Amino acid sequence: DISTLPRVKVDLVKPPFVHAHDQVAKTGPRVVEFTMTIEEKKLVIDREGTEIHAMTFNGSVPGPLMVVHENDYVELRLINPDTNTLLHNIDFHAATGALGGGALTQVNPGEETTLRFKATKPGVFVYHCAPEGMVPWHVTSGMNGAIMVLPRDGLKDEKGQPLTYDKIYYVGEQDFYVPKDEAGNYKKYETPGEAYEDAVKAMRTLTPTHIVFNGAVGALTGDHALTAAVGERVLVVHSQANRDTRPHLIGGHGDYVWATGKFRNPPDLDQETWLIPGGTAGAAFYTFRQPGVYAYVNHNLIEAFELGAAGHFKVTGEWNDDLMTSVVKPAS
Amino acid sequence: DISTLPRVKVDLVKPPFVHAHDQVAKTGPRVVEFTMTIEEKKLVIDREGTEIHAMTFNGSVPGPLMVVHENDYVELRLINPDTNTLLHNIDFHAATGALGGGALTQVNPGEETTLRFKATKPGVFVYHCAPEGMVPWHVTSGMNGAIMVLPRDGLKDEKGQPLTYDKIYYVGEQDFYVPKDEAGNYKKYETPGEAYEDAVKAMRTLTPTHIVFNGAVGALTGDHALTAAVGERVLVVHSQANRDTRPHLIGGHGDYVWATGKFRNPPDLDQETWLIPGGTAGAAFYTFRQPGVYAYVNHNLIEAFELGAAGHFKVTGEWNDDLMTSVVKPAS
Amino acid sequence: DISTLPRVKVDLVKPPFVHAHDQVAKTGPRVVEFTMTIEEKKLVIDREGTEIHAMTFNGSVPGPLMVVHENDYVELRLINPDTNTLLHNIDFHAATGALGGGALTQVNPGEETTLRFKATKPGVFVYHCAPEGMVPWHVTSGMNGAIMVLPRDGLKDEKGQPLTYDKIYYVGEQDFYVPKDEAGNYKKYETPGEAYEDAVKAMRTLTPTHIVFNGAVGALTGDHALTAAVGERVLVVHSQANRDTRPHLIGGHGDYVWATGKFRNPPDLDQETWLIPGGTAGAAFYTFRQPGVYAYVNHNLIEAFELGAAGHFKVTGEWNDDLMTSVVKPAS
Ligand SMILES: O=N[O-]
Ligand SMILES: O=N[O-]
Ligand SMILES: O=N[O-]
Ligand SMILES: O=N[O-]
Ligand SMILES: O=N[O-]
Ligand SMILES: O=N[O-]
Ligand SMILES: O=N[O-]
Ligand SMILES: O=N[O-]
Ligand SMILES: O=N[O-]
Ligand SMILES: O=N[O-]
Ligand SMILES: O=N[O-]
Ligand SMILES: O=N[O-]
Ligand SMILES: O=N[O-]
Ligand SMILES: O=N[O-]
Ligand SMILES: O=N[O-]
Ligand SMILES: [Cu+2]
Ligand SMILES: [Cu+2]
Ligand SMILES: [Cu+2]
Ligand SMILES: [Cu+2]
Ligand SMILES: [Cu+2]
Ligand SMILES: [Cu+2]
Repeated sequence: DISTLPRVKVDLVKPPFVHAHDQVAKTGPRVVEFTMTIEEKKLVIDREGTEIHAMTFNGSVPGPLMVVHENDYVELRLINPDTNTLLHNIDFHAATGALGGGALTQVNPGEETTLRFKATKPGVFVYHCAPEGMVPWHVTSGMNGAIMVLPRDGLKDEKGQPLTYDKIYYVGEQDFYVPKDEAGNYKKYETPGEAYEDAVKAMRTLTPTHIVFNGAVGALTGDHALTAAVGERVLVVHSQANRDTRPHLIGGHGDYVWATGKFRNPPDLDQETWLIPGGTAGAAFYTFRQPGVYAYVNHNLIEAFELGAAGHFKVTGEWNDDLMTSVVKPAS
Repeated sequence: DISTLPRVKVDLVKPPFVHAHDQVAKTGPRVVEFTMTIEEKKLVIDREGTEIHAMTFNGSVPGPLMVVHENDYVELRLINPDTNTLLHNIDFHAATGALGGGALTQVNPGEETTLRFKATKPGVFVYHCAPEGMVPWHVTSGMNGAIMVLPRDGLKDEKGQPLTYDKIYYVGEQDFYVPKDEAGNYKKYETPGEAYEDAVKAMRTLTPTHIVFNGAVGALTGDHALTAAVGERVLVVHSQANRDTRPHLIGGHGDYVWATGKFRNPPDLDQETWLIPGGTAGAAFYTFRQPGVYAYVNHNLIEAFELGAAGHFKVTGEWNDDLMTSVVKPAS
Repeated sequence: DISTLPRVKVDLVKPPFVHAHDQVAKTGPRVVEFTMTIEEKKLVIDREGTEIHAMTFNGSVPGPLMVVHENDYVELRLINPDTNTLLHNIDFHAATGALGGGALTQVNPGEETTLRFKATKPGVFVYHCAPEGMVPWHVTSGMNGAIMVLPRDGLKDEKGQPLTYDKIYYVGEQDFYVPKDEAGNYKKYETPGEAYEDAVKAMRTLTPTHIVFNGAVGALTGDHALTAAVGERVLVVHSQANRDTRPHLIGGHGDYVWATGKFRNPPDLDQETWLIPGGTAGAAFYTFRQPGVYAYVNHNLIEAFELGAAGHFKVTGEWNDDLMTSVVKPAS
């Protein structure tokens, strides 16, 4: 009887950060309430000033990570304000039935809806918009995110001992297919609707023009680099709603990796690089052992360094010469 | 001594259906006899009426699923009637030696041959045509299928308890590379041979023009949708002979997945999406919990919704509001 | 205290062969010393005489396999002679910190450097050049290889019993992106530097013009085919520094496969085809059961047979009719 269950309202935060939560559940099952507002907005995605009409959950690409526990109920109030122009909905890969909620959440501009589903399977899962007949257009315009459903007793290693993370980040990787004129310059449009048929042609090439973390080339760099300290245990959740990716931490590893993101399976150990299939979220756990700059990339290095799929960690602490040292610095 | 073993003749059925078989073996090892006839035929693959010269085992794309048990012998009579124009053969990934039977099964039009091999490894495996110097052309013209080699005691879960399916379907996913003129219209040819050099150029782009389940855009929809009932246990065998795919059941999961299809390994649990590498067959087990329409797709959603890699299940039975419910229907 | 550890100098050999080593460690931890010389050289990559300016470790594509044990120290003297024109460095995916050694090994022509790192994780790992701002160009010009870090007690199967290989081969798979003029003919340049901007455009298509094993179309064929005998246990290490691949032994299997190459995980059994993500090394163990020619391919068969990703084994010994036999040879 759902009426006798506690409700808890969560306010979401912008990626790559994640809302506050407990790893090990401190309560019985709850109805966890979330609200998201759909925003269609102009987004500048590269250093050249290329602009697209992005379609977002809550103003960000990706949409925010939602965190619950196994056998909680998720109740999502989804709002499409009348400032938008398109019909939208939501499909949770975590949910069972009705096209993941897609059949039940069709909202025109000016409408809202509330969906509830039981989180029966633990893991990280993609969610994404999926309106009838324009599914890939919405998804590849940025309308996707992820939800993590923790087991009620937290994460476990391959022997079933606890794994406790100190920090968690969410990296959403996005393939864009910006239409091009005859010479190869990116086209500009006043509304999303204008772009529709050129978008379809661009997608059909199967060749993205940009592949980015957190909505833009260089988004997870500089002042916006992810941070950690030597000794910290970090969980990186990574999603790709449409296309395969292969994350790699340059200078590090994935100590424990759920590459297809489902926590009832044991993790793969000591990964250099792992494959997250399109339409999947994965998760990797690493303990930092050396300070400095690390690059986190899609290890198709063209996709990383030319198309944009690269971010940085900056890690503080003490250098360990046992692990690595320059014996003779570069010299004639 | 093979002469003292029982023989059993099996008549194959059209995909997505699968010939009758026992999961748990009710006999000792047998020689299982199959016959296939090669058909070169014109196939219409999309709603626009695009036509290719398909090369088929038994008239279908994919070829039919063959089902045996571990340590049976498979004896295949392969017929190439003199109405065809090309040399063909067969390579079973399930078999050991002679290029999977390819070296021993070269048949010109008007010839036949009988191959026998022992099924030593349990799993689902691709089979495909592979004639010297035109391997990808034959395969990507539809000349592939799969064979399932069940363990003699049926399938097991990750703890080794029995898994029994109530229904089984075979989804063959096919990448086509239809040649195009300068403007981008699909070309037409009178014979397969005419197309050869344009086919090679089309393949080399590595960009398929269509990606389809069961031989055509929309083949597993409408009257041809796959069916099940709430509570039923369904095994979907999925093959791709040439290119990677990432299946996903929209509104469902892969409860138990052998993504690379080999049953001595434990299955991955609770998958949202899984990667089947090109040249592989995989298998996914799901128990339906909600009625309605489900879409089964390649979750590169461009490949699904624009290029054709999407089918439907229609599931009958009772709606469970505990799992999912609309709390507030879409409204102003 | 590293000064009290034995040192051992290893001389590397050309791929596909691998330097001599012990599977089970016969000594305690050592400092293993290697030397590599960077060579920029003109390479002919196909039968048409297409030429590129390759960038190599030790003169080969791939660079040589290095073999150590878990918790050895690797000490690499890296030399960039003043006959080269570019700045180079090295990133080991096996190492921890400083961008895998990349931050510490930047050498202009005429410089050398010595790096030491501790091999803390067992597996096969990619190494590759990664200079600031031209990472994919160097990697996709051939500047990559792999290192294997054996567990001190050798390899184990999925039950933890020993697996001992009789032979080991290293297959490096390389994606090239040779620039093309308007009509589609490959361009030629006098220096590597000349090619830079055309290279970037070619890479951005994400479409390789060639995909080869060991540096050229047909390199592992004819007199250069890999060899084995029926009954032998063979380990094939396969790396791809930039793009996904899906190896398959035609006529065989991967009996034990570490597709993402990390030996603390149990192997997948009985694989037909397996996925090695870009930026990864994997390893497959097979025991030959039939003599003859086997083709080892990337099972995107366009990539294999049209673009070059195919090699051969030639296996000697006795034919086993129990496993496979022609019952009726091809006939009218
Ligand atoms: O500015 N909204 O697409
Ligand atoms: O747009 N909410 O009524
Ligand atoms: O679906 N492309 O990885
Ligand atoms: O194909 N996805 O990198
Ligand atoms: O679901 N992969 O851990
Ligand atoms: O009509 N046969 O290709
Ligand atoms: O074509 N059969 O003899
Ligand atoms: O081989 N293409 O997935
Ligand atoms: O690359 N296959 O979707
Ligand atoms: O072979 N994969 O279960
Ligand atoms: O000939 N050296 O690029
Ligand atoms: O190039 N070595 O000094
Ligand atoms: O990154 N391409 O497989
Ligand atoms: O996408 N690599 O075959
Ligand atoms: O790391 N894969 O065995
Ligand atoms: Cu939308
Ligand atoms: Cu989806
Ligand atoms: Cu054929
Ligand atoms: Cu094959
Ligand atoms: Cu270099
Ligand atoms: Cu790397």
